[PDB]
Amino acid sequence: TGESYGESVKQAVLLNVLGSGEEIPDPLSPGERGIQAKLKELEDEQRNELVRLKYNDKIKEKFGKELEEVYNFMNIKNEILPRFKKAMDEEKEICGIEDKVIHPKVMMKFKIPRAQQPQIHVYSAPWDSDDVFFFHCISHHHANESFFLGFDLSIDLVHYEDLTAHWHALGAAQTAAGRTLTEAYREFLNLAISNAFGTQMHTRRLVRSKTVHPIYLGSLHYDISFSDLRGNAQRIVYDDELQMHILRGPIHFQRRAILGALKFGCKVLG
Amino acid sequence: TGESYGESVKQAVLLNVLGSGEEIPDPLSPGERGIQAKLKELEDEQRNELVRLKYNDKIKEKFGKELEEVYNFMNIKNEILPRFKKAMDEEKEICGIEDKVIHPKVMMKFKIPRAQQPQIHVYSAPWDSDDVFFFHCISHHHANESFFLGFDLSIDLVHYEDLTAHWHALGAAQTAAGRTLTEAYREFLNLAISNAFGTQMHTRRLVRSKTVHPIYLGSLHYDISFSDLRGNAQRIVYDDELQMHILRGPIHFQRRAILGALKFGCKVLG
Amino acid sequence: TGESYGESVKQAVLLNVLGSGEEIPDPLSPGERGIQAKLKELEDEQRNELVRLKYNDKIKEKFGKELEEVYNFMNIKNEILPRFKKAMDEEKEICGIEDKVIHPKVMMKFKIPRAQQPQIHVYSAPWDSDDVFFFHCISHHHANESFFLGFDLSIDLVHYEDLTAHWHALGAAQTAAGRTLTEAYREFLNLAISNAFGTQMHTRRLVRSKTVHPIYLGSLHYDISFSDLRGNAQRIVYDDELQMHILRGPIHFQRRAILGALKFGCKVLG
Repeated sequence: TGESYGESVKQAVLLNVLGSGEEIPDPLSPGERGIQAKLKELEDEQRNELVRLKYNDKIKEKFGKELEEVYNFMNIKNEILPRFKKAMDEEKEICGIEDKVIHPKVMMKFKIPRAQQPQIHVYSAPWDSDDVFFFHCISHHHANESFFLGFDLSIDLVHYEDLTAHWHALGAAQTAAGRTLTEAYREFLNLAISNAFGTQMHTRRLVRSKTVHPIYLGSLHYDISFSDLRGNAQRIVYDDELQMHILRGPIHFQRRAILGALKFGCKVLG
Repeated sequence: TGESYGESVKQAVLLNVLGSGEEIPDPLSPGERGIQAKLKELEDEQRNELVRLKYNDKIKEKFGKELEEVYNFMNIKNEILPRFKKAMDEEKEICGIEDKVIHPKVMMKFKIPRAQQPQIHVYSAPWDSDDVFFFHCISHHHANESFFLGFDLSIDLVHYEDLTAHWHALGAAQTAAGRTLTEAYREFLNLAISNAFGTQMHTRRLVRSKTVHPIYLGSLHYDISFSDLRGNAQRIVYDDELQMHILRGPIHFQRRAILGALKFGCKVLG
Repeated sequence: TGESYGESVKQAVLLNVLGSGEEIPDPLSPGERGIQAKLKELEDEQRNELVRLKYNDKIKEKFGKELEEVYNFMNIKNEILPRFKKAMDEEKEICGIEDKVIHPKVMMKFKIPRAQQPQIHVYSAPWDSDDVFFFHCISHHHANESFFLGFDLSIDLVHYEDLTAHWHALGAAQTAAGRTLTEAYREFLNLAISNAFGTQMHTRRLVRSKTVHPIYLGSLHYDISFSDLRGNAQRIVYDDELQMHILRGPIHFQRRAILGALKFGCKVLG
């Protein structure tokens, strides 16, 4: 095998990125996301309780030692009183766990602040949803920019279209002229139908799905600049090597890796 | 894309019902059921450990307070009595650490206790198993009422049949007459074959599965009166508005939505 | 209810084996492996933390009891001796929280150490990945023994081939004659292409799959003798009812059953 080292290193890195229990959930399935978010919450609060209780167990042992020293010294005073003072100091030190270390709340807004995080909406066609779907990503603090990123993993089709509304004058009236989600979606379906690897039932299902609305499946807001998301999308569309890596394998891994690439970019490989 | 109120809000509510990792496992996959059951076990045991942690924290704080008062007032009868009262209260609080609370678990079993909750058996065809499956639902406290609910998901096919048996006279003998599961399954398969939207290879697998007994994939016991289960089984095959949400989407989403709709009737959406 | 009760018992045993959410992950999707690993880690952590909670709460209870007894007496040796006993028990239990004995070596492996276990690499064909996939099992302490086991569950074929390299003499020179993994893969694909039960588009995908290297999905490992893995693989190939039980059902459950039966020859079936 002539390509079992240079691209195998990147395959190992990609596998490491995909393989986790609280990161990169499946986009088209609320169940996987609900499992992963709860695993995150459980591990987080279990770690919090274990560290808090370890320090409080230290102080409970100190208090027990102080009481035992008092009992063993009564039957002289400073041998127990300084232990009690140290116990008071360490109890005060350990009891402050309300907002001691929550740095990931305010320091994580270095890239984007809260309520400005980009909105990714996940849609899918209603008759071949496992294979064909798309994301509609909306920007904030411009309120007029968005984009559409569509996938058909049955045939390995990737499509990207911006959706920005510009002021236009039709006659002596005005309008917000820019490609709309519905016509971009129908354009994607039309581009998918006239393709040489059509199953002869895949195309019929695409045509049937053309006349009806797509199926909503949720939204995923992440801490990353919208322009960075646009850069990652354009990177996914054109890079042949990224398409070779993230667009091969089991369909579940396909969608997981595609979400990972959209979230991170080219940093997932190497 | 463009739907003002109805379909959008119904799909939203359905997503919130399906956005939890506790309820509505995928019936086809016992691995997901095991994952969800273990997650439930971890949740319950950690809330028990949390209440024990709180009570242990209070008793440790009381002991440390007594020690600190002794240390800072050594160089107390009203304090000795209050310390005993606090210790007795904390011992009473920690006495119920037996976790013997079954009333909240049985609070929904006011009229539907165990061994009376209807059982549901999940079955699947051997060949196109991901798309075609069915439920055999058996009731208790009657031992005569049962039904069959079969979904072929790829073709959008739903079948409901009533397997209630009753006494019958056959010549000078008697029997328990009524529709039975085997012929119900065979008739459902026959109806599935004759749909016009086949695949000329799906039909081959389907008829090949017609000569093999179905595959048992587990049983489920839920806190629902069998009258409600029958009502939901009729509603899922009747209400096309319900089906347009439950029966449309990715397959893994679809089976969970079907189970949820059968469980809560029309409460999954709206 | 079907044909036999022994068959139903075997199926129930298999479903109980796969019922657990902590064992036998899906060999193709690393996300399931990550979720299962985090579940197992959380369960063991909660066991250890529950032990620690019991220890600390009982120690605090004993300390409070001794303090209350001393306070009541002040208003003999029983209070002094029990406090020393509690201190000794607490010290013994806290100092036993290392678990660094050589028993930990057998507490996880218990059969064979590191650099002595076989590793099973998982690959899948690039295009119809969720159906066709193979295991490359390479052992240790021989460095010249290995085997190949491939599955195509769309047309239901399983193939096995050893890749052992024996010393061979050709001319007046020597070579290490065995089987090339690429030859094994390509022969398997040639076997799959010429099956009469063809989809006429699956074959158009297999022929394309021939001329591209497969994707490396990971390398799992279980502490089992390599000869045992060979015997279990040849059991998967050359057994009838094992194939009828493992290779029929939903794809996810099928693959989980395949991995479980590779781990466990017939003990998985019961």
